[PDB]
Amino acid sequence: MNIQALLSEKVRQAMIAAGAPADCEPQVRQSAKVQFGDYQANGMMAVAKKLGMAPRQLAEQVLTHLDLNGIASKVEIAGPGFINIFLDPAFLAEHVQQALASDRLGVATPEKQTIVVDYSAPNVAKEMHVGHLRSTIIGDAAVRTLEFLGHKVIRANHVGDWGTQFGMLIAWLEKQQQENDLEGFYRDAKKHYDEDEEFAERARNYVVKLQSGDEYFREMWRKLVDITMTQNQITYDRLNVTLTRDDVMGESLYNPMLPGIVADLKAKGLAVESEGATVVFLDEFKNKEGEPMGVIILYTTTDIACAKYRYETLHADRVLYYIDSRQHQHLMQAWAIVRKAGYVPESVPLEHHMFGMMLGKDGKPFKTRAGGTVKLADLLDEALERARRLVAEKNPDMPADELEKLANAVGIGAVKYADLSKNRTTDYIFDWDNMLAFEGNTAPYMQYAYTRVLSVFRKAEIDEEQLAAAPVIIREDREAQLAARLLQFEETLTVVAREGTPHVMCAYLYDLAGLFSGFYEHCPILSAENEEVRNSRLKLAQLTAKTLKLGLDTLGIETVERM
Amino acid sequence: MNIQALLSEKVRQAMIAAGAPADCEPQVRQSAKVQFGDYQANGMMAVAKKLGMAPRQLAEQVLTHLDLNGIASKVEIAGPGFINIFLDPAFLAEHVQQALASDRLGVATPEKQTIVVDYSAPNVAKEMHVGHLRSTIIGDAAVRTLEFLGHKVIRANHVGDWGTQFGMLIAWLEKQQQENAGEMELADLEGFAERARNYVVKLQSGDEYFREMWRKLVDITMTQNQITYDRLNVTLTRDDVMGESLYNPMLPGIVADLKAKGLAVESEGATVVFLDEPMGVIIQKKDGGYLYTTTDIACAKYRYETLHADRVLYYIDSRQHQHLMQAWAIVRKAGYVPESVPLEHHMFGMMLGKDGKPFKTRAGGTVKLADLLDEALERARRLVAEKNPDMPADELEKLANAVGIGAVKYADLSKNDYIFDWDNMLAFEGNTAPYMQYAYTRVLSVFRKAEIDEEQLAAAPVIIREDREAQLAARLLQFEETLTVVAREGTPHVMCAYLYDLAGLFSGFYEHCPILSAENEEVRNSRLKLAQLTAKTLKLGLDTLGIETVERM
RNA sequence: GCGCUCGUAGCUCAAUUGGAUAGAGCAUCAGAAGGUUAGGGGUUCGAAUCCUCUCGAGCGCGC
RNA sequence: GCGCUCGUAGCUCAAUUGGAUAGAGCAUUCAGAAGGUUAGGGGUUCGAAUCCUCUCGAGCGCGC
Repeated sequence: MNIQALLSEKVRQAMIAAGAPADCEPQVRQSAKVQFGDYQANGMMAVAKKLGMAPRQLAEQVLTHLDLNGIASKVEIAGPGFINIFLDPAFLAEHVQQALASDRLGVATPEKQTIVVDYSAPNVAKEMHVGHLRSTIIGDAAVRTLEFLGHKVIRANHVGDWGTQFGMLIAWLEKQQQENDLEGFYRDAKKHYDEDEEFAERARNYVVKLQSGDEYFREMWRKLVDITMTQNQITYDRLNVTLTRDDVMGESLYNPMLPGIVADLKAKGLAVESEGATVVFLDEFKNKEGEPMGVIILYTTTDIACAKYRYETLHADRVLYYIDSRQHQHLMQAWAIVRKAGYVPESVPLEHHMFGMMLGKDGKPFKTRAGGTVKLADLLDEALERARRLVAEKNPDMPADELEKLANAVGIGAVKYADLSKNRTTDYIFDWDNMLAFEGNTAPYMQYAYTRVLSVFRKAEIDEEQLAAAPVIIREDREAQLAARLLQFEETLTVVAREGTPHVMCAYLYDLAGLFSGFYEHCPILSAENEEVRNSRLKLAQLTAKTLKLGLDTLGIETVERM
Repeated sequence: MNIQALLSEKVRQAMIAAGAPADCEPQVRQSAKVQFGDYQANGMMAVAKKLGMAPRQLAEQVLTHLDLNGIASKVEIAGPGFINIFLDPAFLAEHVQQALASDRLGVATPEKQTIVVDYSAPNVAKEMHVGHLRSTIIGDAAVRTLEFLGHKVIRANHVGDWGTQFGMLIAWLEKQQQENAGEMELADLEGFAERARNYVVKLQSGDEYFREMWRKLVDITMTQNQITYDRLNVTLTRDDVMGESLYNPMLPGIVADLKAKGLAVESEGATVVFLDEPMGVIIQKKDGGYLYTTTDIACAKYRYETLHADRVLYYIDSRQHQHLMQAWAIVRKAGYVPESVPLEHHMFGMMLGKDGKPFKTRAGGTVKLADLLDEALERARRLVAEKNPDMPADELEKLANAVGIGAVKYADLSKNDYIFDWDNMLAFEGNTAPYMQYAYTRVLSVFRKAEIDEEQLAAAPVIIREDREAQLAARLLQFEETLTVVAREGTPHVMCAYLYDLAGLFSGFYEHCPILSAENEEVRNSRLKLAQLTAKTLKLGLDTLGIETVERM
């Protein structure tokens, strides 16, 4: 149920009937304060200028043809001409009911698109670092959200499985095999190819045979790759990320394309051998002219083939990119090249969602106390430990068999539900005291809140198959608030899918919880004057439980049934 | 079924028919080779010397009266005079059959008693170092084994909750300026005078509030230790904590009544008892400084006196063997704890890495037990997600937990100084927890695919006609003997070796002696029944060790 | 030197993309307090949001 | 200086506590083979890795 889009039309299909142009835009948002009802129409003022009249007069000129009967119970004008809509109880207590009768809670299925999500993107022959945790989590949240809506999501893991370093890598592997897993690999082999070593010409030659390709050096490649991706699939499985091995499309598939991509870029008149390198000129920035590359004898030419392959072979209607902030240039530049070359059209967006670096409670890069890179596994280990200590001092002397299970949900959930709360792209603070707490917008609070709600719909007799025969009658203004927000689940979902931002979902869920936690300490679902309301508020509570569950599911957050 | 004890009496009260005296020992053990039958009787020789005559005449001089028909089917003599008993393929089948009918697999419940087990024993204000892992695992294994036998086991966690160290401790907890009152994050000891010091003169007496501030950082330590126990799957609780604090107000009268018996004498400046093994035994320094021995002695008394002990097992370090037998000689030459209640001391050395170097980190620090369990879990994850990758996530933490921590336990449970090596423990080859865990898996498989319902499988014969069947069936029944040795000697390593031997016997019995659809129904169910007992035996056996058992791998 | 992303309560984060009196959670003396949205100027009915400067933080291409 | 625990196949560990030809697992995918003066001498007895004694070497406890 997308009430916004509903009122969006009935106001648009109005307005016109009060003198308005075709390209018309009502601005139907959710009211800030509760003074302004459940929804606002802001589109007046802006329109009330292109015709040069008066906003507070164009206002009720629309209400004359605006018939929100059976929908709203109170429509009034306020301020410089806002149209405030106070939803009618009987309208809410009809879609609150419709959501219950559906396994998708009334959420409608959009036009079945085909989207490609680019997330995680770890490196080869290196233990996965914590600087990739953000990309992996948010990307998976996007995928889950899109998948629930019904689209066809192609998970894309752009693994750095190619580069110069493989000469330094494979040679070490070839040598490290003469003694007998990856922990001091990339680190030790680096100590050779600089100071000090003699047969690095062995390594610098070992790479030039990989581009040519013969199974021997091809095995030493895949062998080195498959081990890294096996270590990482473990990390994913621990992290509850939906990624898989057959979701890997790294810097290998987008490599034999490099010739006939700049050649075709030259065979279309767009490249000049400036400075000594193939370059392609664009025009939308500074006081002279900037310039990307392609060759010289790069991290911009690969993405072009990438963004092309998504469209031409994978039939991507849309393609999301969850990548570090320090890559916005290299993408936008290399994407503007695809916009003025016609590889991928216009109906196919190339979205880029960004984020900064991991920092601690001190503005410095997130590192260990030794002063170095933090392994993601080592982070998850402490997450589970700190969670155990958390659950212990509140629920001690309890079956260990169901503590690790609960500590898993709390700890691993907190690690995820911490990027799913921030939307910035200018670095971020990692603080255990913020994420692992029963207070605030934290996963444990949501997880506890969900158990709380669920308990109410448990201690009562009223079985499952006759409860939904007694209807919902909303008579009080806290039930109306709750029921409204409950129905705004589709809106939030559509915003997440559109903007690629899961923080909205979490903000909603946090906001959704607070309503219940206020609807509870005032409106006794427990026991009231009659059965008519007892069952009604149960269903009203029953919905949020299903809603909180489904919401947390789209984020990839475990939900324990009991705390 | 303790077949050993059976033949041990069926021979002693049969060696009597040879003039052999009362104080007699038939000394019958399990055979060394399969060609020496299932059991040997060794007690001939020494008795033949005792009464002058020749052994291999005294040998069959006994067989004349030895009536073992039914119980045996082939008693013969070899060597200098060994009586070699070969069990009868009907005596075994009868007991293999009845072992199934019990939930204890026939293991008789012995003379019910009250045993106290002293294990683990960590310190407060300190994250549990790895040096206490050995004591914890083995001790718990003993507790589980004894408890299965029906005894009343008292878990005793001798926590170092007392000492001079609480000076720098409490006078640093009062330095709680992070936030308000409360503590969760440890690492206090490595963190940090006359500003303190006098704090301990307040507490050591009968303090009012410093003891209230003492009964909390002990609580905060033993709270995280319970987490580690929970992770390790150890039956220890907080209720089982009986630290040095208990054995401290007892120290006056103990050193006092040790004077009102004429055993201790003031020497050098101290208070010293003399023993027969000489330097004296200091039980109070010149400064009134009590020792470990002074706490070790009050401890042994409290066990018998208030706890009604019949036996007290001490699973602690080997570095304290001197400081323990001495105090245990003082309890026995002063009439505190009697003679019928043993004070056993099971021991183990320091913990080393695969190079004889004391078990340190990669930087040379003392490994924290929590960090060890984390690595065990991780290396288990890699181990499992390789045999069968692309497999879920739940059945990957469920396994890696069992495989990981089980390997950690089933590695101290097979030794008695030692070397920790991930290569030796986390492998499906050899006497390791994974192999045992996978061995249990494969056994249950042959019991799974079958069509015969368990409830009707009961009323079915167990005919035994082949030597491999007899080999297995005999070994199965020897479950009680193994338990009896573990409970007695306090060594869980025997239970492992048996379990490892048993698992290997089934494997040989498997790909050799068909169960999966054979010549006739009379055989199929019989071997399925043989396969059912070993499954239960391996399960029940691994349970006494404290080893998790998954159902599929 | 050019160029990217930014600057919001003491801290960690919001603000439905230009809407009404900038909101939550810790912290500080259930409600309370906490703000010239780094700062000036400008664009219009209306700005934390957009345009131009200054200062400042983080990171990419530069001789 | 006295005293404690020990020394087994190239590594990690067994040997029913005084019993028969000292046994497995790694190492040199399943089968097989090979691997030893039980640190070493002496002694106790029908019989010793086990017990007694000295020597050598490892670890750790109170010395002085």
